[PDB]
Amino acid sequence: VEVLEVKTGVDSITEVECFLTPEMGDPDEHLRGFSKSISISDTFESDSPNRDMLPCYSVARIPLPNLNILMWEAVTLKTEVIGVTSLMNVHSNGQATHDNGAGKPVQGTSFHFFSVGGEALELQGVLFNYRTKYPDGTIFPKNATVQSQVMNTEHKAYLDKNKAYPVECWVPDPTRNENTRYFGTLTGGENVPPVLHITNTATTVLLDEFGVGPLCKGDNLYLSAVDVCGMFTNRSGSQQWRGLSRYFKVQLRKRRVK
Amino acid sequence: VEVLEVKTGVDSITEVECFLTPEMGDPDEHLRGFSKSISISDTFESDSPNRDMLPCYSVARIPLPNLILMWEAVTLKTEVIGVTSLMNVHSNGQATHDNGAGKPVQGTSFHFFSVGGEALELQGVLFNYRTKYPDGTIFPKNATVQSQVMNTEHKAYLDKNKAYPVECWVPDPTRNENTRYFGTLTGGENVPPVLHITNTATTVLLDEFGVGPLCKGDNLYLSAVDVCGMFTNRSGSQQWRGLSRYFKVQLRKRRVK
Amino acid sequence: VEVLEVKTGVDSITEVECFLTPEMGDPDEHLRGFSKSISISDTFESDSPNRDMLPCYSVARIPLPNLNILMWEAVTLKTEVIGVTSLMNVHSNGQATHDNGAGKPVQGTSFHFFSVGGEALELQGVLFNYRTKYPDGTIFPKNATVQSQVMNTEHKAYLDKNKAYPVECWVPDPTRNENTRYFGTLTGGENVPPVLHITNTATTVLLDEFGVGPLCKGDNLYLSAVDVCGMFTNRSGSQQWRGLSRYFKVQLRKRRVK
Amino acid sequence: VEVLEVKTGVDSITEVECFLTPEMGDPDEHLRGFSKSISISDTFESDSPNRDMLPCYSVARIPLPNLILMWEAVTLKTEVIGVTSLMNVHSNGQATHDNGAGKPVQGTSFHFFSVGGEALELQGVLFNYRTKYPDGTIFPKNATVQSQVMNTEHKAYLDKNKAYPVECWVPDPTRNENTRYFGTLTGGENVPPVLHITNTATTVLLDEFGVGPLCKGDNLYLSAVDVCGMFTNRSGSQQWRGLSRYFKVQLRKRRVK
Amino acid sequence: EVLEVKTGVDSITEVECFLTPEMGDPDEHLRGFSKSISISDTFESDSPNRDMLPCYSVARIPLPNLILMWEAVTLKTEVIGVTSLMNVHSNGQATHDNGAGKPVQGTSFHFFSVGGEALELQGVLFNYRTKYPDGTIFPKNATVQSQVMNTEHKAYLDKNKAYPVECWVPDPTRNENTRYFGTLTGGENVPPVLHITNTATTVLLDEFGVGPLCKGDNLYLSAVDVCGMFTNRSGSQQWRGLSRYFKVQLRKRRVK
Ligand SMILES: CC(=O)N[C@H]1[C@H](O[C@@H]2[C@H](O[C@]3(C(=O)O)C[C@H](O)[C@@H](NC(C)=O)[C@H]([C@H](O)[C@H](O)CO)O3)[C@@H](O)[C@H](O[C@H]3[C@H](O)[C@@H](O)[C@H](O)O[C@@H]3CO)O[C@@H]2CO)O[C@H](CO)[C@H](O)[C@@H]1O[C@@H]1O[C@H](CO)[C@H](O)[C@H](O)[C@H]1O
Ligand SMILES: CC(=O)N[C@H]1[C@H](O[C@@H]2[C@H](O[C@]3(C(=O)O)C[C@H](O)[C@@H](NC(C)=O)[C@H]([C@H](O)[C@H](O)CO)O3)[C@@H](O)[C@H](O[C@H]3[C@H](O)[C@@H](O)[C@H](O)O[C@@H]3CO)O[C@@H]2CO)O[C@H](CO)[C@H](O)[C@@H]1O[C@@H]1O[C@H](CO)[C@H](O)[C@H](O)[C@H]1O
Ligand SMILES: CC(=O)N[C@H]1[C@H](O[C@@H]2[C@H](O[C@]3(C(=O)O)C[C@H](O)[C@@H](NC(C)=O)[C@H]([C@H](O)[C@H](O)CO)O3)[C@@H](O)[C@H](O)O[C@@H]2CO)O[C@H](CO)[C@H](O)[C@@H]1O[C@@H]1O[C@H](CO)[C@H](O)[C@H](O)[C@H]1O
Ligand SMILES: [K+]
Ligand SMILES: [K+]
Ligand SMILES: [K+]
Ligand SMILES: [K+]
Ligand SMILES: [K+]
Repeated sequence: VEVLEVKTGVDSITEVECFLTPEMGDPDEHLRGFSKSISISDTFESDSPNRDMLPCYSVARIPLPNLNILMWEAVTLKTEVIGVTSLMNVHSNGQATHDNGAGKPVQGTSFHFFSVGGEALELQGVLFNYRTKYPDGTIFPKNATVQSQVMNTEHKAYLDKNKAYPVECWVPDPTRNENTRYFGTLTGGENVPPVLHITNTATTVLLDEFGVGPLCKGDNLYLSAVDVCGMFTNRSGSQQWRGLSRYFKVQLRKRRVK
Repeated sequence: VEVLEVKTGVDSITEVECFLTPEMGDPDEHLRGFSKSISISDTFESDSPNRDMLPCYSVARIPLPNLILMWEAVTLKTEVIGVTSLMNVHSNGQATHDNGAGKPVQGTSFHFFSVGGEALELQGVLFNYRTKYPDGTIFPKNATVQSQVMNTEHKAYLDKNKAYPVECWVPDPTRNENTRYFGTLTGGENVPPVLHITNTATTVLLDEFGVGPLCKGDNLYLSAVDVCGMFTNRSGSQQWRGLSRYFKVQLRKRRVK
Repeated sequence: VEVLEVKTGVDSITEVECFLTPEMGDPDEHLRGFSKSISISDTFESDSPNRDMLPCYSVARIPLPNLNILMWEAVTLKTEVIGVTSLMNVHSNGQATHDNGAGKPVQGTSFHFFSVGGEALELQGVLFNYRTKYPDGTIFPKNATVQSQVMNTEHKAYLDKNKAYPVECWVPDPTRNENTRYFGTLTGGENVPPVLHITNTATTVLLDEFGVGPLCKGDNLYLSAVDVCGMFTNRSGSQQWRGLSRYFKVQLRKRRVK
Repeated sequence: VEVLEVKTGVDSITEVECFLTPEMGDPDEHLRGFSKSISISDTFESDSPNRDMLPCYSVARIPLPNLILMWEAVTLKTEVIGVTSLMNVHSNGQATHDNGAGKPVQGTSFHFFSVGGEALELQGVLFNYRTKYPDGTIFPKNATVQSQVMNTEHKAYLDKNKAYPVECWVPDPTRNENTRYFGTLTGGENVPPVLHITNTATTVLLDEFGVGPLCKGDNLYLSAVDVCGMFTNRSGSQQWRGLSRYFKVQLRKRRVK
Repeated sequence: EVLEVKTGVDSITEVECFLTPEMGDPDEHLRGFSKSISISDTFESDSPNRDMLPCYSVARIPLPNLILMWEAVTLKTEVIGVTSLMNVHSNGQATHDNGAGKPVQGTSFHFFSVGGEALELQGVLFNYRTKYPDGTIFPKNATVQSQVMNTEHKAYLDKNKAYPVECWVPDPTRNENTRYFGTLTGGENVPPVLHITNTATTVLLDEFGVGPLCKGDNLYLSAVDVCGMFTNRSGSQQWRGLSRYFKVQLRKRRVK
């Protein structure tokens, strides 16, 4: 692709607006947005998480107005986590901080991640423990070895399916993803406080150092997200991941290529 | 609205200055600014908070000089009023340890403010969809399990005080094009309040095209939540504590077609 | 006051340099810089703090070279807390963190505040608890009602006296103070660590958005400050506010007005 | 070297892309990326760590297209690879409390990376000069009590993998003119890892005169440490956990005399 | 009167060095550490031993002999040996059963200054009845006002292992010919956060474009880097400090 000039005129821009729901595990029909309570294996080698205990990456492929050579170029993004105030419910069967106290709020390990691309997000597999048995119905690094704990280049995949790719197994592949922009923060530790900002006044520019944004192959925009906000502690002490949805607004323009 | 030129001249600007009081629940005649002590339900399905235990969004609709021209909100100065009150650690609080001072207000906070030319638009999200919200509050109706992540049926306008519980509602990011909003949720039982005050900081309300909120019907809409944390009494029971918020907004007349 | 031009020439500038001592309560002749140990009332209605338990705002009214219409205009400020390293004394009958350990350092709730104006700082009263009986010798919000716990516009005052205005009752009135610049941070929580920066290389500009600094009425510059650094914990577990002095260096120039 | 002009033309730029794996100790065939469990000596003077308990600096020498012209390193993109693996809180860790999830990796971290046109230069500093460092490591020799603060005899090059323990060595600030290095030590047993990833951030490697590292013998030297914290097992024993680091470096041809 | 800067190959020079910490050095094996910290039985009987008190470090660096004066223009600085704080195996106190040792942490003071004369100090005492030990230089004739501000307590940082950190700060009412920077982070569990890089420069010029001017052709460097406290197995605690690197660039300036 030689990238040429931007088209102008009223017809030359379009806008995508949507939300991606979190996929935390959904252990029963009342617990959308939550994982199954977390249990711990008896040995390192016997690590064997249930499917409904593993948060996954979310993805949406959004069709754009048909063009044909012109391509849609993603230029700007507004994004935010939806429902941050729900985490103020400290009265719904949680564990009291101390005698007569309110319930403990959602807190601890979080991963907040989003990406915008002109093709599927490309993933690299990395395992905390290569002998972890990942459950049926997930897509996980295959033929794991001890090198998979640091870097095994065999573990390549595309984020091309929902409720499938566990967060703990996969990261954006920094050796690829030239046609995607991705942003993520892992904040680890059992007592980490959620710090969630909302505003409709902040815009991220998606242009690279040459002034070119993601170019949407086949007229599809790919949006991906994870928002594991922390863990909810129930009265018994058992803990569940809690996630929230993410809003995306992307502005695109037509770009000629050869 | 096609937005055209700004009017100039001595008559062409105006200023709104006010404060919004917090609405934390007010459980009795001595406890303005506090919620009821928080109690925990023994199951998810039996979650059933009392009205006076739920902080709500504050809102004021401010009439502007009668005026096609519209008032355009350009700048905002804002701050939380009474930050130093949180230094009262001698008033029936739980000692930090034997012979120690009382615990200050701390833990989960939500600080939020918006300025718009129409009512703030809200989207409902529920921690627990089976929570029974109390009479006298306006809350997401026909909740389902999807309401725990995103149910698009839950749309509302922040059009009334002491009504919209903070925990149920957020600004709808899919709308609000004629409002500017800003908020931070800081969660965790031991989070320290960090409250800055100064009269030297201004927030510009103009969008990327140089246009601020345009006030429909000559009304400016101001909204706020300032849940500062929880106060722990000697018994250990805990109450939300909130504070008032100052707003100063400058506006100018804008022609539209 | 229409503000007109700045005077130039060697005679046209002046400098104020000084320090404000903290007023933490001073419970006896050995405890300048400390409050009385803090006690807790059994009920809200019986809250009744002793004077020497209440830190107060510090203020100085500094006379300037006499002018008369010209007025001194405050243009820049350098400021810092004096004696930050004294908080490293962890050997002076404090409470040991653990068996054989050093003493707990000053920590917990802090308020750091300073203002420069051409008249007395204007205050608004806000009470944690409206039924608090404030002690003789202090100046506190009068005719308190339950609305005083959020905003009662009857509680207006000027910071016009030392050892008088308790920190916990009063804040700068944001509805006034047009001829003052003020800056403050409240950091609450029993374990918050003091973070105190010192340098002689930082300058704050005091000019407003029109290029005009505070104009000194009657040729007086008003400086105000609070630096409650935290609490010192004694071996017994009793706690006392600890404060430190604040340095001010202000540069001024002569300004004509009509 | 007098540095002269940059060569232009299609042939005049090149790109290096790779990853450096961490060297945390690798106590057995299943534990790449981990150290041996940490033990505490009975006395200060008997401090005597095993080799597989000591994380080491990673280094790669990368050959460049054979070229007086030299390759000049101009920009760097870098990130830690596999940050989300630290969400595994179910793999025989120590529960935070009764029925709770396992404690995540946390505590003391060192995140460090450098790009140079020759080996990173090191200075030795010891916590405890009487520490007996183990065979198979390269450590400061002829240690004295001054080695606890600054002993200028302890100079070395990062010229070998699994050799130079992190706790003994730092970049020598008195040298390294032809290298750019960046590091952060965050100490304390409960420190939370804060790991950012993005493909949109670039670090410029040019010094104040507009000159990047010049690659002697057509080799680029990359170095890294990413000790993320400690994993706590169910027994309470603790092991350092590290992750790999991505590097992408852009270079251009520079004439020198 | 400050006049023009000299140019030419001969007109610039560079100082590079390190200042070692002075934490107390309680014996011949414990350079970089203080004595274990003890707590007095009463407030009035506070009485620290010398080897328990960290002190300011200072170096006076001679410059090429030169009216012209050397003007300090830029500074690169960093703490040397940050990684040594990863030693969690050296008879420390275990965080929990079978755990590693607790790392250095808690109260820290990180401070550095560059000047054309000795750093000027002001004395402030936590407790005016503290008896400071022989061999230190401390505020004399202390009164209760010394707990907040007693202007009698002026000194120059003109000697090593002498001026205790807890007694003295840079005097903000003087030091016009010095640039100083410091951060106190207090609290028993504060985590050390130490950044290293060779890519960061601090400009030393004031608002008029003039850096410190070196009187008698001497450059004065000062530092404190109390990183926290090391906890031994017994629970006893000792300050731990590290050295600090300085690289200062200077140019010749004419004055009248
Ligand atoms: C609890 C214990 O015995 N620890 C010693 C350890 O023993 C090994 C296994 O324990 C763990 C552990 O808790 O340390 C189990 C963890 O799941 C492993 N974690 C990971 C991520 O792999 C760790 C890890 O492999 C090592 O710590 C790496 O150094 O080991 C223990 O369960 C196992 O017990 C066997 C038993 O030996 C066998 O005869 C019996 O039939 O079955 C049991 C269960 O399979 O034995 C393992 C050793 O083969 O071994 C290390 C030495 O490698 C230590 O001796 C460790 O004790 C700690 O040692 C530290 C210094 O290394 C320090 O002194 C701590 O204070 C000690 O607790
Ligand atoms: C446990 C004890 O006795 N502590 C007192 C100490 O004794 C010295 C040795 O103790 C340690 C310690 O304090 O834990 C051991 C550490 O590994 C050392 N750490 C380092 C980095 O060197 C520290 C350190 O050197 C000092 O704290 C420096 O101030 O010391 C102790 O093991 C040793 O025991 C000897 C014993 O004396 C001898 O009769 C017997 O034959 O053999 C034993 C094993 O060798 O003795 C050491 C003293 O020579 O000494 C210090 C001061 O010198 C204190 O007395 C310390 O008690 C603390 O004192 C503090 C004030 O100084 C404060 O009051 C605390 O409350 C006390 O616990
Ligand atoms: C232990 C005791 O009786 N405390 C009284 C106090 O008595 C003081 C002396 O106690 C101390 C202390 O509180 O621990 C000793 C300490 O080193 C001093 N520290 C400093 C830096 O000066 C403090 C300090 O002077 C005061 O707290 C200032 O208010 O005092 C004691 O050792 C001596 O025998 O007697 C002294 C009295 O002359 O007096 C206080 C009133 O001034 C209190 O009555 C205190 O009692 C405690 O008060 C706490 C809060 O007020 C708390 O509620 C405890 O329950 C209560 O025992
Ligand atoms: K690539
Ligand atoms: K929209
Ligand atoms: K006003
Ligand atoms: K050098
Ligand atoms: K001065």
